[PDB]
Amino acid sequence: TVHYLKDYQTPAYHILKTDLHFDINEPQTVVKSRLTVEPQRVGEPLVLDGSAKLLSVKINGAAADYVLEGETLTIAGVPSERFTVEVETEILPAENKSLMGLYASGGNLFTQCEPEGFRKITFYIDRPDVMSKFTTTIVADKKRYPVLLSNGNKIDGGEFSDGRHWVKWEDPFSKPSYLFALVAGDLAVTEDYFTTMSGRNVKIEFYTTEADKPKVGFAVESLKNAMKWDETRFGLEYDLDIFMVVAVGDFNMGAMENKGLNIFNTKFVLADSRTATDTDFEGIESVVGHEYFHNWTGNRVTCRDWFQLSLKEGLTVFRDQEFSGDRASRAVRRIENIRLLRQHQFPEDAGPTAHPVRPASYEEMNNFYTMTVYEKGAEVVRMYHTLLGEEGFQKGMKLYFQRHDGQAVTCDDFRAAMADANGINLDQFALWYSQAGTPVLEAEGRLKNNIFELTVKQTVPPTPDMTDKQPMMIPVKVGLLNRNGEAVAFDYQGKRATEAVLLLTEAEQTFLLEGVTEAVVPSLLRGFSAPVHLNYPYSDDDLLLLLAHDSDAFTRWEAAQTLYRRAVAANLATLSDGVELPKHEKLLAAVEKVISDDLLDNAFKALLLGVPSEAELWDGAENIDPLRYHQAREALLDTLAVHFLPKWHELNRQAAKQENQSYEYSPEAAGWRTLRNVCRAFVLRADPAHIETVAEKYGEMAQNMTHEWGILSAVNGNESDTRNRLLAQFADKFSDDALVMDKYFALVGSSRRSDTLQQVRTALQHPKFSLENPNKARSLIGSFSRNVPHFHAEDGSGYRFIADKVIEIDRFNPQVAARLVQAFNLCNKLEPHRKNLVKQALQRIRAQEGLSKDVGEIVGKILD
Ligand SMILES: [Zn+2]
Repeated sequence: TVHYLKDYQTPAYHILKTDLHFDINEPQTVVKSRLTVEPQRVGEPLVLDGSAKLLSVKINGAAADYVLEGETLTIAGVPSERFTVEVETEILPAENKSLMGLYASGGNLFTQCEPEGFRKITFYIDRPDVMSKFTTTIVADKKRYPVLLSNGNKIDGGEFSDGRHWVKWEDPFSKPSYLFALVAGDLAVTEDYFTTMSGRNVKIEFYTTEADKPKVGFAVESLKNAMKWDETRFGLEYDLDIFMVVAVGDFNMGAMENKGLNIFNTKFVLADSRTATDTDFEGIESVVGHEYFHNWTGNRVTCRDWFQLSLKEGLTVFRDQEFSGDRASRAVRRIENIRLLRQHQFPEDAGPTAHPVRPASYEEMNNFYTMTVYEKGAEVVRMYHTLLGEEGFQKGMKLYFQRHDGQAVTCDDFRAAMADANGINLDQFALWYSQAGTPVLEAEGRLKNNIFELTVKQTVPPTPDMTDKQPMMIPVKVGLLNRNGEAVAFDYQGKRATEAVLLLTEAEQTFLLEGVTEAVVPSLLRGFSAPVHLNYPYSDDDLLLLLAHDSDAFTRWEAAQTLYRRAVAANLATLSDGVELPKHEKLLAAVEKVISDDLLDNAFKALLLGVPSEAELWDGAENIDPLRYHQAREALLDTLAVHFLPKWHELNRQAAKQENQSYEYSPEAAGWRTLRNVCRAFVLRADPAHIETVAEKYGEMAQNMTHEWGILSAVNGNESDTRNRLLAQFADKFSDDALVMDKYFALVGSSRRSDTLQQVRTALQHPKFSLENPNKARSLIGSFSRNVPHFHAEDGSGYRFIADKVIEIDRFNPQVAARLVQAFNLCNKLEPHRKNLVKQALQRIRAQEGLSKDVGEIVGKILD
């Protein structure tokens, strides 16, 4: 079974009111629904999705005539006018290892419903264009489950004489079933509040374990920031007087925006400086913001169908990005998002699972919570902002809400709202949603006369879903530098400025930048104005100039990225020839300039000193030997490490001074620590023996987790026994903190040491490891699958190990398994020896009886 966007049809039935009663016992939970159903197409059979154990079904208080086959319950004889359906289901939440539906975690109960987990609770029209008003009653043992939560306002509750108690929750906003949530547990609460701009207090409650409560303060501060920001930046106010956040350690996603009752992975909720890195704090601030931003972009306006996922995800990611950039370090953060997209989304678009931002089909919708839908989705939203500017973007947002508040709509609708509010034609912009693959821009420039003439071609490769790719609407932001690197003004079109957005809409166009009175090197795709590959013929000196003198963060960073890539290309050549490594004189000059430049933002400096990953390096290659790319990248890194050894120590010391013993999170102190950790990595590459000095002063240096993490990352590939000793000590020190234990397993899995496979196999049996925990599985096994020299070992050991775990995990958590199996996505592009072994691994996975639809869809994309 495949679902096709072209087959969309409005539902035959609407659900007006959904009344739910939960009776929680050991081990069984019994769910009783009362659905108020309104016929849209009278006389059609009523079709309900559901997979929980079915105990009874009634239409109007009388047992229904029905058939249940697979996960579809059908009632043929339904009234022609409003009627009720009552379903009784029974759940065993402690047996739910999929972490979808109602499930146990740490002795408490939690739900995850998006996209299709609610049908695992009760039989329902489980699709997002069906919106209903939910009221939830919950009965449970008071001592075991003192905390009983669902969406909305708590309107009643009481006690029973037998030790049980109940609550009743009313969510007055119509919602799709994927936004339902329930929590039952023995949990601690942290209370705070926000007062909206119209003067309404909103009580804030974060629920955690009793032990995790001291780590929740930063998330609370982040939420309040997010709430104020949505008001100041978007004019958006919260709509209830209560907002709850519940942390859970067993969770497949990062977090979930269920109305007024968000449920979060602990990793995006808990921090203190002793146990969490600066990046962890940054993540909490983004995701806390993200989920709150969904209250409007996803909840108040939702998705007509799951093909439209990016309507809420692309828009909400853009929102969280803008929130984080407005907080601090806009340019550095933009670069980080760009780097992420290029390192993870670009390979997706170049591979067998590539898809449009709005897919035309899917077998399993869990497989589409993807870098493309989220991050490329955000780049697509950002292009509206680039084309329209802030005021125009905000006009679009206002009309979007005016038109669609209370509706389940499509990407077309958001486009139309942006188009209409600004009096502009964005018909061609629709191809950003329907065409997969990364566009390639072929660029050439000429200064003839006083005119700089930039010619630009575009194509987009076929992808497995679609061969035909038409020209797209691509904004190219540009500037021009003279031979001393300063800004050169130009005319276009009628305006005299130092920067312009060139709107490419045709297969090929020439842009005339007129009135140019000096020799120029152009700066192109400024701010990463469109998510594309751009090829302009730059010389090494052109790149050095851009890197030294350009006013744009992205274009400066891109020039360094290009220099590193050419260096690695030059290493690949000499290593293939069996000759000495290249000298890299110009690159080393450029890097010296960066190390020694004190006008550079610390965190921006750190990015400029980062070398593109192996996947970036083999982008566009065939017959890839991943170990040859690894060796070449490693060589470059070691050359940089050794060449500038005493200068890495010096930068390290300069950063230490400037951090000034300010160990708590702040974006300012974080910038210096980021730089410090880059220097640490280089130092330990050049002088592995420095590990014993580090070990001797470890306590002294371990002033927060950013430092411990940065030290341990720096020494992680070191073949000294001291590296194993430091890891063991870390595990012992933080044995009681599950989120720090995640870091430990990530270090185990990610190590470039020769013995990583056997240490990973030992780690499977560590008392703190749990295969059934998504954070643990990803930390250990996920990191191994990404560990280039080990995953792609020539003997196939890495492929067999990962396939073994995809098989084993898929027996309880298809979502974790389907993500993990994508480590094999490079298959077709590998050299023949490895390719053969990968295809064997995937065939073996395919041969498993009972293989999930999730993993089967991916394997089929890679294999067939
Ligand atoms: Zn989201």
